[PDB]
Amino acid sequence: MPYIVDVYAREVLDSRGNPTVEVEVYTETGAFGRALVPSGASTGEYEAVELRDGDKDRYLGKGVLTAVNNVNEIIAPELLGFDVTEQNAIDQLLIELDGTENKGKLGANAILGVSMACARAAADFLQIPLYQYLGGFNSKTLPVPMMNIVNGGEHADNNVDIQEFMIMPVGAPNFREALRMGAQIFHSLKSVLSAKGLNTAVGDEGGFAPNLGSNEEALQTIVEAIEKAGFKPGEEVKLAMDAASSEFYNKEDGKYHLSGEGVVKTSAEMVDWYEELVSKYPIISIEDGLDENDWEGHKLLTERLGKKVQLVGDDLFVTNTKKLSEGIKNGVGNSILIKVNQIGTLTETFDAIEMAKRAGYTAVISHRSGETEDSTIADIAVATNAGQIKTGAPSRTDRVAKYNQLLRIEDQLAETAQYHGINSFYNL
Amino acid sequence: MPYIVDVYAREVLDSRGNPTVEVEVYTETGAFGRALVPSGASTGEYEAVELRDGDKDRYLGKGVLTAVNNVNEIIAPELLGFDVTEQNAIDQLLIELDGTENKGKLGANAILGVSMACARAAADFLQIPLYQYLGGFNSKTLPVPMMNIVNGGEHADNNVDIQEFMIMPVGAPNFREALRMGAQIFHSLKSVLSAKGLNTAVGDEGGFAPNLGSNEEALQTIVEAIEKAGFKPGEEVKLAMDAASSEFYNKEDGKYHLSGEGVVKTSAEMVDWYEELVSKYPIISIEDGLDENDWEGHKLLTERLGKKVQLVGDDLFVTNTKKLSEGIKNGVGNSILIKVNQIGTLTETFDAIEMAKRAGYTAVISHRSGETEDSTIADIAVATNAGQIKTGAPSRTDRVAKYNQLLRIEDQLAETAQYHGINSFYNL
Amino acid sequence: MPYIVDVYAREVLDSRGNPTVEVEVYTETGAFGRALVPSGASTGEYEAVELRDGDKDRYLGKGVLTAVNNVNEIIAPELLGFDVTEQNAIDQLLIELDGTENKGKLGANAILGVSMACARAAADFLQIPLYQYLGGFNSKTLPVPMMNIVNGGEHADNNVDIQEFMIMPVGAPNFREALRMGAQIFHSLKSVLSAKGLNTAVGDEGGFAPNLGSNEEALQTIVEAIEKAGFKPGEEVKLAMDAASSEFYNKEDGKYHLSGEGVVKTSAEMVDWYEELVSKYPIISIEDGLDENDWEGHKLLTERLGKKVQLVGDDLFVTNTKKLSEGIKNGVGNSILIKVNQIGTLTETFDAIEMAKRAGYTAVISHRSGETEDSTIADIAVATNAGQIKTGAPSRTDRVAKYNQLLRIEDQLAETAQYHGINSFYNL
Amino acid sequence: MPYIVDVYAREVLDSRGNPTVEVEVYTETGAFGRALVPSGASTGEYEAVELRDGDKDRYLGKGVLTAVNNVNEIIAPELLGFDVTEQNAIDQLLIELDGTENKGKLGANAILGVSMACARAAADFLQIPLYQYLGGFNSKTLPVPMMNIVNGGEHADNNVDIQEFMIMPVGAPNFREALRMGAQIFHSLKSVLSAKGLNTAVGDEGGFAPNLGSNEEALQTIVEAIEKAGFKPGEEVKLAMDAASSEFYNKEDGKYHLSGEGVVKTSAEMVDWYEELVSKYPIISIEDGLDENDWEGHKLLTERLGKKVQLVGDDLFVTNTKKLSEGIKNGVGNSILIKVNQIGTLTETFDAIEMAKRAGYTAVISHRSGETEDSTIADIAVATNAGQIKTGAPSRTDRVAKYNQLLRIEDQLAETAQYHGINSFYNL
Repeated sequence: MPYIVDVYAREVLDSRGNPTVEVEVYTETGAFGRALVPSGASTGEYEAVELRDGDKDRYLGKGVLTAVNNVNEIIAPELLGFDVTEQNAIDQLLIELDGTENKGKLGANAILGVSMACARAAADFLQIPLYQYLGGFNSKTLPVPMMNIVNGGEHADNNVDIQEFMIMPVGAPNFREALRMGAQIFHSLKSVLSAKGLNTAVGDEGGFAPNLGSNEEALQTIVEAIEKAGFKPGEEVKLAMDAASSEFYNKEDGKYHLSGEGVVKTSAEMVDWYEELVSKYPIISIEDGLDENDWEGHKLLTERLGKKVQLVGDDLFVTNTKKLSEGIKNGVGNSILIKVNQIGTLTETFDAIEMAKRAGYTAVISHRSGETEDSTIADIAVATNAGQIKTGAPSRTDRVAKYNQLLRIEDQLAETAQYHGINSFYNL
Repeated sequence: MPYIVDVYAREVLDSRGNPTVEVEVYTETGAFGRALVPSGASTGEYEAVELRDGDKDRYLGKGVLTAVNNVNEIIAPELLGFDVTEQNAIDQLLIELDGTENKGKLGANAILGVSMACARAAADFLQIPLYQYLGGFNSKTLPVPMMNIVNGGEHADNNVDIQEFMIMPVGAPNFREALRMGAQIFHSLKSVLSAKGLNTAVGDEGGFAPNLGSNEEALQTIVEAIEKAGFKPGEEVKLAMDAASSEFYNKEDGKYHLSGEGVVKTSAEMVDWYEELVSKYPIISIEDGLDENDWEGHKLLTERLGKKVQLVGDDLFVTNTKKLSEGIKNGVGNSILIKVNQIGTLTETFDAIEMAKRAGYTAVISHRSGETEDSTIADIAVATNAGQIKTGAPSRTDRVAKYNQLLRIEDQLAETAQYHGINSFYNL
Repeated sequence: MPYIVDVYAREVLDSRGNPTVEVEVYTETGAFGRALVPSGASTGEYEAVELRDGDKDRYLGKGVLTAVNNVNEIIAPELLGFDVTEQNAIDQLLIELDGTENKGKLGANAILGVSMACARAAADFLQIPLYQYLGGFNSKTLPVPMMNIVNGGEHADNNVDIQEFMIMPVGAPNFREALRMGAQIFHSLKSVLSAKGLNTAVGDEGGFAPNLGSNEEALQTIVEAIEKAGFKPGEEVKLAMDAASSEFYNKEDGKYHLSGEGVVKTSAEMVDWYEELVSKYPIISIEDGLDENDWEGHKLLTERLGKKVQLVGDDLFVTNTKKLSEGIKNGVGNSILIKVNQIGTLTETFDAIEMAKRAGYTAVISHRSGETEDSTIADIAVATNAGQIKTGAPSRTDRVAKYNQLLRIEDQLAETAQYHGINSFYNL
Repeated sequence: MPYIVDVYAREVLDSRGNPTVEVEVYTETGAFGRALVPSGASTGEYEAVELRDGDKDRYLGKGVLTAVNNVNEIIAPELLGFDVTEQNAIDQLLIELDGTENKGKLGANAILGVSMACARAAADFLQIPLYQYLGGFNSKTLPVPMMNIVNGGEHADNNVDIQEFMIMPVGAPNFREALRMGAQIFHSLKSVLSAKGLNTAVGDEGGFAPNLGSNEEALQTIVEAIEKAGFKPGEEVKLAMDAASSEFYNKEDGKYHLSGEGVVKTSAEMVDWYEELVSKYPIISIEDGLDENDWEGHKLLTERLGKKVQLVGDDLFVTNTKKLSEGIKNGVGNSILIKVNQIGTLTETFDAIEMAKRAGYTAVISHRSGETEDSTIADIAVATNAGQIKTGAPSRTDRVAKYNQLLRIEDQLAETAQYHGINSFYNL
């Protein structure tokens, strides 16, 4: 009944028209889970690697037939007859089967697919909500969403260096209202851009990449969008940024080259820069403010800004517990971006989140550029009472599907639902 | 056990960040269906009316709280105890409850949500695939995808008059390859646009709206994109257009005013235009080539081109059987765009498709601008062996969720799955 | 089936021959949970109040007939029909029914009994282990046991001021060996005491209260016992103390009066004392080292020792989140003793543990003086991966019933079971 | 469904911090029984022997790994597929498997573990109370408890020769009230001892071992405790003693050396002594009043005291039917102490009890020094309508767990429950 009778993969498509892995797990009694894997990286020295076929004459090298094959022909035979609820034991088996640090034999994408599909089949088998299967009875807290809204750096063709600007509706009483606020501000910003005669088409995360003149103009416009939606910047809505500073960091001279602003800064000057930005604009969180190897720099930024501003490691930590414990230990950051497919199992994902919490770090549950109709991360956010989530603009179903799943979960929790707004930032 | 114990609506969000209706249905035994409604029009003198709240201070007047209440407080009580497999009866009861021609009392969004939730719950109760529940044992033919790739007219800010340009992979052996072909052509097109220094952010349907100089610069660029993707334009890939000619049609003088083409043409000239467009480019299909009321021109259009070119009525028929029949009787068009939420029930949807078939017309199952993670239309297309579907670029999950469902359907069908390619056009 | 058909209380007896509450819960389908409540305090201005009958002629005023009636005649009728897996909702309903801050109307004993019986019935309904029902899939870490071994202060009639001395087997590879180490050290200690011609009858918690001459004669004797048991003091076994310093704290003069030590010290000197005690003996943890209101001294204590020594608040926080948070904000302590019956519901218990974790504080799951055959706290400790537990000497089934449950839990966990030893102290 | 699919043992801990056997039995349909074995003897010429590992470097030689191994690797394979309800057939198989008189190959502790776990699984499988599975429909009589209260001889360090003094609340209307009486007298005695400045810590059975001056002082103090609890010595509460006279018997000179009283007595003088004690104090029962081999002596004691006082053989009979039939036949004693683990199967235990009854002897169901959270003996007492039970002071859960189980059983029997007080002594 809980025993697995079938594990099955197929190739499907992600939100950007690229192949990805989908996995189905069935028990003897017909309990069913289906999971789809978001896009990752096939290389990267500290993260689980996704396996791609590399056949240039098929999906531009991005096929995942090998990965699908791995699930059907290597992983499946080992799982037949396993108790679908032994999540930890399943994850250890997957890790062992592969036998490498970065899951590069079977593929991070094969492994996560199975890891998630079993969890979903288990929750279906026990007939309980996924967030509750994952988290136990006390999973009840809806996250504050970091909603992508304006794009820069490598994600645009404009004069903005910051890669992303986001809004966080911290002043909402519940998640349902949080979402309406995000959505209204999004439609407000669209009208503001359209008035300036700027492009309002969208990128991967459902946000805009208009041709703004500078970082601060981007910030000013967003604040304007908020006011015109009828909300208060600061009190009701904070900003969040992903600087992706590795992208303008020069490894050669150890400095930051802001083409947008037309200046070159040291790590120390970057910290002065952020401090100024934060005093002018209601920014509550800054992601990858300094290069991924600028350990000395991150230490200074955290010392300077760590108690009034969330400091999120993305490329810094790469969802890697060795990196995380190094930051914790060296007073680096106070928050980690959690990408399930960058670590490769639900078990390892939950251990990572636990380590973050215990150090007083927030764990922000994250989308990837290539997403799918899967909403598992919404359930993960609630299972761990994480408090924050980053899954994009309130546009494109690859993003909005998560938001919808959070509405479902909040509705289902009814009067037990919580939403902590500004107080979700326990790191502050 | 097949009897309905609960019908439940909630407000969720579509792929454009606008609210829409989600409906859930349960039987006594726990059979379950969930449906989401795509974005229809609140007016339009001939199409079923979507009910919007119109509250200026909530979602910019686009809330669906009234429709959601209608489901929960009016429809639900009338459905408890109903055998969930009585789709026809259920649809009749919904229509009768509303009491109006255009479904404006309860809302077409409320009604369709219930109509689809019931069918999805029924397939679940019987434990058969939805396409099979909908169409019986012989549901087996995958649709040729009409994939949006470039936008103009009201859908863009360029010098292009045609509203949308689509590719149709008529030369693929199965849907899976059809889909790969579309994806590879889409990435090729993007590479090309990027080369010309044009914008590659996407619109509502997942396609590009670059600043192209002309209707034919658009067509030429798509041909080039196809060619560079490694496929034969004409033989393996055809083009389809949605002229949306209503937009540039001048009421006062009954002539057509193309800002982009920089001329003005009579109806007879439009046909001359299409004719020449068809002679220069591998265009297999044209949608709304003339005004949604210029019936006489449509009749000339069909006379001139109906034998070798598919002529689709979207705004012309409005998924309305009474309008379709007048089309059929007057020799107008050879194809109809089928929008479930434009009519309001699965029953009426299926009756329009049947009508179309008996007249030698193709029925193209269509998305809306605002979509969801819902993938019912993919099942509807296979259920009816329609042979064609229009659900977007292969980018954005609101579109790709439908393609993925078709992959699952094809995969389940196995050796019995069909794909007719160019032979899908039995109207030609 | 998950719906509750019966909630039933009876009066039973605790390990000290005092009445307490037993609650049973059944679902329609026969899912069953039974819980027994440990001994709390009838007053205490900040802790949930246990309801005692106070009848002079029945059990010396310690009957719980009123609480039992409250369960059977007030709570039960409100719970029939409730989905037994709605722990949060159930806990909320209990709290609301009582209507008071300190649970003094229905009784914390009545409320907790129902709260735990429901969770135990729920795990039974779903047929999953209780720790898993409580904590979700990732519940897997066995606690390092803090085992009572020698008593003083109000808990003895000797010249010892410290209320209790405990051993912690930090050097064991798993819980089973941890437990063996504690047992062997306990028999060794007994052999030693017996050699000195001292008494070896046990107290409420299963430990010895021999007539020792001094705080340090106690510590030295434990070290000797460890040494003679074949283990390394410091490396493999640490010591923990419950100072219960409130007891010898002189209100009138705000100084501390140690009858046994034969001196009187200021707060600054207490810290000096602990500091020196820590320098001479392998003490890893101190509980209630200063008065339950001498917040300022606690703050000095934490300043002086918090970095390398665990500082537990028992009477200081009273398992009260509002008190814990003031501790956290004021840099007071790095650990909290968690007593389920001091707060009154599993929901509130779990929220206090979560709060503690996010601040880098350890949460020690604790017994009461009066225990039962009930072993829920062992499941709670694993459910939360707390890393530590305080449930007594390895003698007396009221204590050993919890150790045995941990052995069963470890055994069930198999290869996925963890034990972190000295690394359990993430607060250090 | 009733067939055994799994028999499983593990090492757990008893109430004194010593290893013991725990056994779990599962049927094909999930019926479940868990039994824990109380401490026994690994040697003794007429009793089943418990198997201990004797590894001096592990639990001081008291491990039971061999015994656990015997269950898992030798006993389990033979029981798979057995009808769990064939108690007699299971017990015969266990006895045969071992093949020795005293169960010393497999261990008395392995065998009893299985024997009891099957019975519990069988009662669970049939969904009936254990006492009812064991005893049939007419099991309804709650026993009078012999509650340990004051300790002497080898169980103390005082001037008392008698090993134990107990109270029996014969005047209570039911068991629930019996227990409250015991408990109040226990708390009363504690205050009395505390007033004399005597130690009130507890030993193995939960009773006190204060430094009293003589046997008769012990008796006088207990009578005082009773009066001060507000009950009548004699009418409402009788005393019971376990002399354990083998402990002061000198095999060499055939006499009894009462160091406490500072006198030496012949068997005949011991009988005069008891007679005097009984005429001064409301003693109703005397256990092992003479040495285990003093057959001639026991005959005289029984002749003298057998019709007004219960005379219990413990070491005399050692739960051995050959010893019992020898006593019955030679007019020795009128009562036998029944220890399940000293005989080794439920079948043999019930046959022993039957033989006692048929001879007009009472069978007193007994605890051991090392106990556990197991309460099977409470159910045995009720299954056989034994009328008396000896499981310790109303303190320590190792004892109180039995008392609690008796409350549960009495509550469940409701109006069919009986309690015979003084009339339980059918031997008198």
